[PDB]
Amino acid sequence: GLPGDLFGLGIASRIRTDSNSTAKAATDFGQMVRAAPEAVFHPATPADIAALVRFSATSAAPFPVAPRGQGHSWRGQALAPGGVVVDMGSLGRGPRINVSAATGAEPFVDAGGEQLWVDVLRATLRHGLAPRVWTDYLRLTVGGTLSNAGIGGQAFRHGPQIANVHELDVVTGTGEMVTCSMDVNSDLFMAALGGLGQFGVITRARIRLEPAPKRVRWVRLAYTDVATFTKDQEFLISNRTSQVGFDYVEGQVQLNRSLVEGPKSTPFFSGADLARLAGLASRTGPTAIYYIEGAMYYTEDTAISVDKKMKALLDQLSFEPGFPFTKDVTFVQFLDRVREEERVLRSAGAWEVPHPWLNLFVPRSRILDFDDGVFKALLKDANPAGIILMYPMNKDRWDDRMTAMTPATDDDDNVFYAVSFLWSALSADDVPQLERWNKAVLDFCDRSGIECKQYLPHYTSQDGWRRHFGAKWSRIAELKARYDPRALLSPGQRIFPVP
Ligand SMILES: *Cc1cc2c(cc1C)nc1c(=O)[nH]c(=O)nc-1n2C[C@H](O)[C@H](O)[C@H](O)COP(=O)(O)OP(=O)(O)OC[C@H]1O[C@@H](n2cnc3c(N)ncnc32)[C@H](O)[C@@H]1O
Ligand SMILES: O=C(Nc1cc(Cl)cc(OC(F)(F)F)c1)Nc1ccccc1CCO
Repeated sequence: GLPGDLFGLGIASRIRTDSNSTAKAATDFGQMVRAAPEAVFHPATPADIAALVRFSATSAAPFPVAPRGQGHSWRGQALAPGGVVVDMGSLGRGPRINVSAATGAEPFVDAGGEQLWVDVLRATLRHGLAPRVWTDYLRLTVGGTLSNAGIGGQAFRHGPQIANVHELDVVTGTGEMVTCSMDVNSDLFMAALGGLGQFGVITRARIRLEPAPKRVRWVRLAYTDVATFTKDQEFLISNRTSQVGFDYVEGQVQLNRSLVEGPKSTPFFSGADLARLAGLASRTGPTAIYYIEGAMYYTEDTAISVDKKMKALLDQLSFEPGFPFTKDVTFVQFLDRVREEERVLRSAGAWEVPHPWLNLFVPRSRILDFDDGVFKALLKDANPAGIILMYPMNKDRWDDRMTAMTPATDDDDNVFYAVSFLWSALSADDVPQLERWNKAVLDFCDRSGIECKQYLPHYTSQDGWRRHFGAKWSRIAELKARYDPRALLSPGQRIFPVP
């Protein structure tokens, strides 16, 4: 398949063509798409990626090039059949994380694009520092999350991970190594952020830092009414200047059957907790439970002072009386909380299963209409494995000049919701039902005039991508022709056909 001259290059020592090597880059976390590449490239340095890209770009027979972080995508975005998958991890040979915390200067962290957020955290904490915004799962690459947005519970305050980047090193689709920021090569900087790897491979990111907390007072608050749940979530993300508030705000939608027929205990809830919650979800018939998940960061504060601060906050809210659930953990334990969920799922053989996940950004004015059609009609009697997340964010913390898409509204509403359908197929036979629900959610939004944006979008037609990028589409097409003229990069995204 690949050109013969590729195996004569200085970088050919980093090309792995064996069946066991290519099999490791043939599937992703979704476990639904199988597309083996011709080879896996294990670069020692970012200049090796530049050399591979340049060779393909100047070749008589250009081949697709796809970087692979942790393969934590589910629609074949990191797959390169007929081409080369770049195992980004190989760049992590030696020291790839540098913390700059010199007195009388703004602190930052330079991290390789291949570096895991868990490893960035470990390095910065040694200096009493940490990035401000986190994904829920830390075993994701810097380059992988920055090519999307990187959303989580702190984004309402500081914006997504793409709003917390000073600069990037990018290997373009021509093989050119470019350093970019708001002040130098700003077109590539804005394009790469949420750019789905279309304009180049991120090899370095300079990440914004803030003083690190030591501990976290972590709460889950139960609601039986979607209107009260959303008013409280919006209140929690709308008083950012007040000293009485959460550093992290998320939420969860638990369908009636998921509680009643669910596990005996979870890493957060005991047996007695789940028993009371099952009782609450069935007091006047079957209802879904909506949880607000809040986290309050602290450093040297005493246990009794934290109790008083949390009480002052909870005293403002309208959750079901007697239903606050509380944990007190280290900052690392809070940020790495999903690692414990993964451990439990892997023991049960419920982790390495298909994940036909769907992530939507829903306008706040339509959130109750969305709830009615999706949770109260479509899924009222459903019992999917996995979870459903729901929480609001602030548009004023997102830079709309970056590629990443958020919902557009006629009244410029600052609030939008992230609704994440993280349902798993315990058996590969459960996939068609989950995909039918995914399509039913999207069809419902279409019929109702609810103009959503998919987060981690996946379309197989240019009509889908033009609708997704909207006003930015023409600018995106222009930047693509400039930075990846041969459309070599991350073709698994399926945005651009090969010219
Ligand atoms: C599996 C998963 C994903 C996930 C999550 C929890 C789990 C269990 N929680 C998330 C969260 O709380 N917030 C959020 O914003 N995203 C969350 N995700 C999704 C995840 O961020 C993305 O899927 C992202 O792509 C990171 O994954 P990863 O490092 O594993 O990258 P990949 O799957 O291999 O590649 C995805 C696409 O990006 C391109 N890519 C990869 N690395 C680069 C670099 N360095 N530069 C440019 N493009 C890059 C791939 O080619 C592919 O198209
Ligand atoms: O995967 C996410 N969170 C998450 C949180 C928990 Cl407690 C468990 C979990 O399930 C599983 F199976 F253990 F991994 C996942 N989030 C996510 C995913 C994709 C895009 C955006 C997001 C941010 C939405 O908050």
